[PDB]
Amino acid sequence: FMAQGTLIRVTPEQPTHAVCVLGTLTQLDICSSAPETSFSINASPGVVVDIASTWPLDPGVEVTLTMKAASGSTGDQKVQISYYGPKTPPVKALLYLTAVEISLCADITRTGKVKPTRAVKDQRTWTWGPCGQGAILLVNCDSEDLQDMSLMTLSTKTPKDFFTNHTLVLHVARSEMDKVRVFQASVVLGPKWPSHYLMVPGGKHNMDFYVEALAFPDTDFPGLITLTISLLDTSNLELPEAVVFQDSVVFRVAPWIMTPNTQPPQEVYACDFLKSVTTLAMKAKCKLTICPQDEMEIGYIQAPHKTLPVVFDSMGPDFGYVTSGLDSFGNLEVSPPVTVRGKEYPLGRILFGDSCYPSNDSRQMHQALQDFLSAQQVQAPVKLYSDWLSVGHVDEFLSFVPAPDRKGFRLLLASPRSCYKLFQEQQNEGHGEALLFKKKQQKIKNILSNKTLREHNSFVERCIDWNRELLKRELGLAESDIIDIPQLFKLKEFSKAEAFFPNMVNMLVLGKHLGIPKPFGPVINGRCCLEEKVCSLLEPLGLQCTFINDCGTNVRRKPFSFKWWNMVP
Ligand SMILES: N[C@H](C(=O)N1CCCC1)C1CCN(c2nccc3c(-c4ncc(Cl)cc4Cl)cccc23)CC1
Ligand SMILES: [Ca+2]
Repeated sequence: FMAQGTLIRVTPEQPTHAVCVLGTLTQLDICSSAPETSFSINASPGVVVDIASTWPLDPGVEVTLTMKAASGSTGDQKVQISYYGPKTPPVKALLYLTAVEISLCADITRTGKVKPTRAVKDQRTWTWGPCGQGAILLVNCDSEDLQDMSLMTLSTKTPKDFFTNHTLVLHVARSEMDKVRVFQASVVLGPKWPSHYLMVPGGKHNMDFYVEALAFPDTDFPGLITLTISLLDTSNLELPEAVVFQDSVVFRVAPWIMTPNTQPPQEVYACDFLKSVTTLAMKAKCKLTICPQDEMEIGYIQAPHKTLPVVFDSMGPDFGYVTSGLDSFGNLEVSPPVTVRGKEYPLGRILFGDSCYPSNDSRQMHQALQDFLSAQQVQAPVKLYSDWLSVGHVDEFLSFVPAPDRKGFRLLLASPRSCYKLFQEQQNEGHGEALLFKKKQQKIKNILSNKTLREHNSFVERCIDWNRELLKRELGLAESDIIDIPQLFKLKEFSKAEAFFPNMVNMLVLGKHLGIPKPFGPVINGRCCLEEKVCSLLEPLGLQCTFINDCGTNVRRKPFSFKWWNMVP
């Protein structure tokens, strides 16, 4: 609550006239310029004097002043210092104080409700987590347009004639200058004005500022912006302006957060089988639009006062937009809230594809995408191995669905051996002539006999196995949280993998209703074994399995109730 101020050096010769800012301790320099033994001090009834009624001239006397109420006029409040001694008659040092109030209120407590600066301890350092301090900013991503902006106010109670000899200046550091825009009740601090002179009148006067952030956190911007108020002494026309008081709030720009398959959906977008999508969406109770691809992704940015969705593209609604094969949002899945060896990741962890080691022929996601994901912190990315895939996307062999038990979810992984065992269970029963089914059909007896297909699917198993162990470690996962979806592959151009039949992990999870790509499996006794196997896997967790066909569609899911600012990266 109690902030630190300047030192006021009084002298027995002339009197001293200082200003003191309500909420700041002020130190008094009695020992300098004093003559010669002991000293008393008596002040005006609105000046609190802590010493640490008679005291000596030892230089170890911390004389500290604080003001009790803002002033009516200049030198409203007086302070007098005695410098008596044993044989010396008391010598007076005068000090005339002028109380003022200068407070920056802004939402530093992250409760939605703007609070004054003297309400935190360290107003100048932004800290994560609950019990933390630091106001939030939303990026622009594009009256009532104040809604997507932060509130910052200045409340000042000063004498009538105060700003004749003082002035207030609002200012932002030049390095943060191009990343913020501050409006007055009109742009004051901007991307080319690092400081602006407030015209404030005497007396009591609250004036309001609106702050938007102009860019997201990144390797050239850790995400902090501090706006600072400075009180300037422009009295003595000869000498320059002397600062007498500075105070500031620190904003952190809200990062972009991504949503996992396990968040409740809100809207489905799409621009034939669109009937079967509308049907799934009807059953899941969720909105759906049509405009007459997965090169975008719909996240959200969140501050106490306003949450809104934002779309990133590598026009549509979603009130906000921002703009090799591995560089696609198909190569970005987001885990559910998890805790690994005690560390909580309550907004998930972002999984993206990559090679295992860099070579000539190895691909990687562009370094500036990886660095931007990482720069948001809140969802500590996790590099995976997917370069073995023709396309390269993580979405090609993993997905998450909601479960009512264990950790509340399951990780689906594609599994060639899961499919082989099913086909072998089928052939062992005399169904090797069951034809599977991008056209040439094959009976399962041929497919299991294909020794080459066996090697591809063994190697592919080793790839997905490698990633399995990665997910286990980086997501603190127990096998009991993993469900292997039978799925075949084939190695095509440049010995990269391709989904043998429709990639069933690449599914639409709309709450508990799954739209799964129809594999066109071998029909055994009027029931496709592959569908039957996947229902058998997912229905115990109470998912509703529906098999479709095959631009695509996207999904906007409800943001986490957990507020990113309470995590501690
Ligand atoms: N200064 C700008 C800013 O903050 N603005 C612009 C005006 C509004 C606010 C930054 C925006 C973010 N921007 C990006 N940096 C990395 C990646 C990006 C991706 C992406 N593309 C593909 C994948 Cl798979 C993953 C990702 Cl995140 C999409 C879209 C933008 C991106 C860096 C410049
Ligand atoms: Ca994805």
